[PDB]
Amino acid sequence: TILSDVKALGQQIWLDNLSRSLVQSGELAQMLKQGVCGVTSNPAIFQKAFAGDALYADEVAALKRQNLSPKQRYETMAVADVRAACDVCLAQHESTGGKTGFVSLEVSPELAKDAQGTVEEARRLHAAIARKNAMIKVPATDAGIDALETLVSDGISVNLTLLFSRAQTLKAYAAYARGIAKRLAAGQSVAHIQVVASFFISRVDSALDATLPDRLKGKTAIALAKAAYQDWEQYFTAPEFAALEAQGANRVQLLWASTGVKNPAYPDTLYVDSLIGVHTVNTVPDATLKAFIDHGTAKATLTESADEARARLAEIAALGIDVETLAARLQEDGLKQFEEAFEKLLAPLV
Amino acid sequence: TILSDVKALGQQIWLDNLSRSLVQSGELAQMLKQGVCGVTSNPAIFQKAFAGDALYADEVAALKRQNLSPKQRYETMAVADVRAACDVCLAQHESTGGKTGFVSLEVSPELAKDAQGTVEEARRLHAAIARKNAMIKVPATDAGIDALETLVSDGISVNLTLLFSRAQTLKAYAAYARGIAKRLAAGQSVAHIQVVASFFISRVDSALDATLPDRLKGKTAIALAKAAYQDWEQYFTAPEFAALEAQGANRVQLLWASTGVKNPAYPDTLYVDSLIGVHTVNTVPDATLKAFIDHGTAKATLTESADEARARLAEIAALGIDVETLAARLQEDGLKQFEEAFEKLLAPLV
Ligand code: NA
Repeated sequence: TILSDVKALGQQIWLDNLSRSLVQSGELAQMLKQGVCGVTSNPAIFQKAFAGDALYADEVAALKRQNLSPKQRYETMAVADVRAACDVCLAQHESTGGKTGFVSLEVSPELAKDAQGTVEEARRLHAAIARKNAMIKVPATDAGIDALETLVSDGISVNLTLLFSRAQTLKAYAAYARGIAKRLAAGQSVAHIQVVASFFISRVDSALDATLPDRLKGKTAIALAKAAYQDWEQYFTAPEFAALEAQGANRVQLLWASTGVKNPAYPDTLYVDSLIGVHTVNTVPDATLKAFIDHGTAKATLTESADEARARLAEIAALGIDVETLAARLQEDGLKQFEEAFEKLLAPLV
Repeated sequence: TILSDVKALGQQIWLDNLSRSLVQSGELAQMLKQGVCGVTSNPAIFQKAFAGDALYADEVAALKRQNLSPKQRYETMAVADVRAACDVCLAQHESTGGKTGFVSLEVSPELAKDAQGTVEEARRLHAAIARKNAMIKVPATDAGIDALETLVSDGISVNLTLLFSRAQTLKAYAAYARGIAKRLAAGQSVAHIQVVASFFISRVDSALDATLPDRLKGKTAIALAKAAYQDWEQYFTAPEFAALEAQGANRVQLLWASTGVKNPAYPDTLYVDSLIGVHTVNTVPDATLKAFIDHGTAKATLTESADEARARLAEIAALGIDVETLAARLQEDGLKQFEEAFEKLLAPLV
């Protein structure tokens, strides 16, 4: 029931995992009935699935007999899994006018600084999946925000990932709005275009907690998220976006990612309990989902005590910690980590 | 393009007329391609259509051979017209995710002080029309506001008419919110429930201008509308509504009606030019639509000089003119005019 209580506060909970058995077994479908509202993947999720899930072995053996690149073998397998998960989520998606029930597939991390290559791959994967409720996942580098505007103008739903920066998030909103405005100028639909901005949580605390004083440990990532949500409210309520929304456009939604707790000193539901607010998403790994169902709390926390969050961020700046510099480092490290997972994903498909 | 320019400022323009020939000739469909976004009717509009449009005679003759009351004969014909206009407007409605392309049919004016009778008739007409983009039009008397809550809780979109009063409009918002809260408590959908608040313009100036000083002639109706829009922003951004919006509820939206200019000294586009703002509708008679397309101005005027609207209303009150008393009188006169029109419509259907 708690997932329903969180929907009543305006937040969707998505599952931050995907595998062939999760879908085929009916587990994912049961999750949609319990209140899960979507699925996210990334190269690490697929690396783990392909290595651990017995249902891939027959396809791998068959694909190794064809003149296909390792990447092509991976894509064949992953596109099938995403199409199958989309089909499980389609009734939910259609029941809300296309607002929920999405599955995300990320483009190759090799493309992260290549806008045109990102666009081409995203268009190809979008056409290969051929489902209305698939999102293409793109890292929010500067090239990614370039590609976002193009993809939105092409009518493709996007999950912008590896956001750690309030400034880079806001730049993504502007690129979104440019794409929507283009579509309205060309007489094209916008009501079915959905974008989420995946803003990473635990990695900020993992980076800073050792250096912070006791009173600030475990607070920065949440405070940064609360400030990002304030930025979101300001941007999307202002007159230019209000006019687009009145015509049928949807706002980008913040999506809290990296919400599994890594520090055992903190409650395992800390990063779900603390970030609940209106027109947001939280994507959770399976163990965190279980923990939240078991002993999480559904309260409107994201907009609570926002002044105290801003005070903490000022205190962090005064300690000489520049969260925008930190964000650039975390994004570059996350891209390296996804590229390493993608290479590890491809090696057994040779 | 002007209608398109107004859309870009967040306002839809509807046609304040309906007739069988308007639909069957293809005129309505061609208006939609110009940028018209919906249709409103009322008993006076229907009385004029039935008296003037040659396309009704054959259905009148056939229905006179059936065992039906005059009112049932009228309803059969009006429901057919509304269904046909809803079908013309449906692609537009769907294109925006359900935010545009509405057609309104008003209940009998004899029911205006009878909440339960209004509910029963609105339910019956809603079921007979059987279109997702139909609105049932109900006068905003106290009984109509009672009925509004019930109809909203029944999932029925409502155009609440004959509003001349800021206080009565706020009462309507509160009734809407109670109905939405009922839906959400029952697990029912809210995203499809659309309500507009038809706030009359020209009749206020027609009532007051002869006795106002030169400096206030032709200013009251616009000032009321601007202040009403400020009230709307306050009500729908307050925490109580925000908690319903979080779960998919639409705001009510203001709809400017009686926007044809009746005084020849004023510009014929005065009440369209002056009232353009985000997340509103303006329903215009055909001659005013033509004038607006030809020589209107698309500028965000509704939220311009809001403090001057506040000053003008204070000056009007201090002349001893009570605009709330005026509104009640205008509502009662408007009901009487509609009753006379409806009685005249039914007499030839015996
Ligand atoms: Na205001």
